[PDB]
Amino acid sequence: IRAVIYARVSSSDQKEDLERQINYLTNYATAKGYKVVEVLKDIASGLNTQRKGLLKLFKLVEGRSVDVVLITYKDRLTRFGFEYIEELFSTMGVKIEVVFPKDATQELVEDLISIITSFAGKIYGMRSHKKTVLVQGVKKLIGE
Amino acid sequence: IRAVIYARVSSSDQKEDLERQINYLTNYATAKGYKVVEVLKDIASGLNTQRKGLLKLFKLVEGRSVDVVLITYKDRLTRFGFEYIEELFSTMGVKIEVVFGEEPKDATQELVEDLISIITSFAGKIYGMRSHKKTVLVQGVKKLIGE
Repeated sequence: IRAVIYARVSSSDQKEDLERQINYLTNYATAKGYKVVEVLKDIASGLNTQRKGLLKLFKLVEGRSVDVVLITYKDRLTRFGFEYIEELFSTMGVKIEVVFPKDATQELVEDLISIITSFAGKIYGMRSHKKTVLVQGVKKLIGE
Repeated sequence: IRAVIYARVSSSDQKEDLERQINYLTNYATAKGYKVVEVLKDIASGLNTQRKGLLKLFKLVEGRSVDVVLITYKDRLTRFGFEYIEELFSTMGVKIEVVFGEEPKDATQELVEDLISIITSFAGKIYGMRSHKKTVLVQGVKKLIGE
């Protein structure tokens, strides 16, 4: 069962934790009996739909080369719209195997802000005073 | 040539604005000369990936019946992950035609409603789906929005 490993970390500092993720899935697959075709990684947010590695994964899947995609948690593949990726892959007959995070809270808070900042711009103005009010307030509120 | 109309409104009260949507696109199409194969609608949030209409649209496109999808704004198809839907459709050789751009004007009420749900879900993920600190952040953000 030809497999493609997708691993992702948000920050550059977390570079060591990404290699551990690849390694978990690499040994996971070779114990399961999967031949690891390729290993695709990214040091970016789950929110970015234009990740270089993710778009290489899309092309790999579409090329009907691989049979299964391995990720540690759903969170790794994408923050939002997993179901759409699941649908794109399934039409190519590719299954997503989710091996399991209670760990990441800093990733959830950081992703929350970036959403609030973009939406605040859409609601009040990308260079408005009220946008700054909400984002400075929310940042202070999480501190508590 | 063969076209499918996708229209969406978040609330039941906005039922009049959904029919206006369908109409803009139905005529747009007859002017484009496109034959409108089907019209799919939904009274739900862009955040819901499991909309009955969206999933009927997915099956229609996958069946290679339709050639183009018409929407007024990207926003209508989905709040997040438009690029994934765009990719799913393109592999079936279906194009998404977005009639409008940076035109949203009333959209501020849908953006704030979606923003509250996002903060509520994330608060659960950060503090606990039934936690005290989750209630603290969501009650605070709601109060901060008023101002």
